[PDB]
Amino acid sequence: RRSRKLILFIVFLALLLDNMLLTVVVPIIPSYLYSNENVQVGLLFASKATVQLITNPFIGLLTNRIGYPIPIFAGFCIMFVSTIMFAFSSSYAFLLIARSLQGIGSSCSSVAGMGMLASVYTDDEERGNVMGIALGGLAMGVLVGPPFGSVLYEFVGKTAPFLVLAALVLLDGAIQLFVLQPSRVQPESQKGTPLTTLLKDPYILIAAGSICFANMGIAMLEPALPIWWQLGVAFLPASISYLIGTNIFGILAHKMGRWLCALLGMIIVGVSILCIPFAKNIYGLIAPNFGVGFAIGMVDSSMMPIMGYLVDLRHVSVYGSVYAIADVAFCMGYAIGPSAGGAIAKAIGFPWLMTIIGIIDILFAPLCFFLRSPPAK
Ligand SMILES: COc1cc2c(cc1OC)[C@@H]1CC(=O)[C@@H](CC(C)C)CN1CC2
Repeated sequence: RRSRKLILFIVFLALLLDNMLLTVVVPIIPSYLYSNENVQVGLLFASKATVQLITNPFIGLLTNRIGYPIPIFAGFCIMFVSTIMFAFSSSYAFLLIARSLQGIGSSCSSVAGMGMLASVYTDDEERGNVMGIALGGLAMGVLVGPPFGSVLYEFVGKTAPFLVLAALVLLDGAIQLFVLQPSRVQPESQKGTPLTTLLKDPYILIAAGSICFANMGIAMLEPALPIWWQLGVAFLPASISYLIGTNIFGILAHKMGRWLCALLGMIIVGVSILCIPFAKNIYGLIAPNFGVGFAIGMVDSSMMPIMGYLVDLRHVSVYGSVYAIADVAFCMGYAIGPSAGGAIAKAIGFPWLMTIIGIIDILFAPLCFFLRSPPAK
């Protein structure tokens, strides 16, 4: 009733449905907008990520205090509510409210799920493979969001995508209730490491910063696009590379040494974003997006297991707070990317900002090298 494969499949389907509900509202954004960079789409991107950043550490403490399954089930009882709220959203305020709920549900699911994955798969290699599979599920969600949403919303109606996603969610929630059975509390054995200590560390800082700055590029590029069939096939070149990269490096990273794969993933992000401006909409902006996605997938699949590795090598073997920190770093892009990046743009323009990002990415790339051999304690 607790085989590792089942929990891995849980986290897979969790991140898949979460990101599908995330990106399925894209064909529904203009239908609430019209009724450079955008401000309203910026707020739609912001609110959820900001609430996720607000709620990640508190979830990382809740899991250590009552267990993982109850957080995961709270996530899957929230997402089912946010989906219905979406399905019954007319104005802008209700849209933002539903997005923030969805954000709390996401934060919950992602943090507690990565924590359970690191807690079950105790060994390394297998944990690398497992994190790769989970991020591949996330990628599959990002891929299957836009086209599914577009086709349904354009075929039968605008409520149907949200309601079908609600049904899929409910099925996922039932599966999870069968596999995990959170009907009883279960606190972890050891007292978790104080978050202040985990944050004072250099190495977790370096890994989290690498994730954050490898995500910031594609986080600032998207909410400022020529859009808002160019809407459904908008985010295909990014996700079709994210998946192919993560579900290949998750299994072939430890053999090379993550430190090398992380450095290469940051370099590739940099060289892709730097070349973004040399493009047009249909012909140009595709291939650089593919490079960006492949590289950020490499970086994510290389840096997600390291977090648990660092904690096992230098702290008490608990996985909640550290993966909450990793998720905070990953999602900080979409909170300070649209608004602050939008202001930087409207001051200087996007053909300049992307270069700046590329510079900071190429500078932060060799800083991963200090993830070669962290001295234990
Ligand atoms: C509708 O809201 C949003 C829309 C989308 C996203 C973010 C938003 O909100 C958080 C994700 C975030 C990711 O994970 C990116 C993965 C890349 C690297 C392949 C891709 N974009 C796609 C669009």
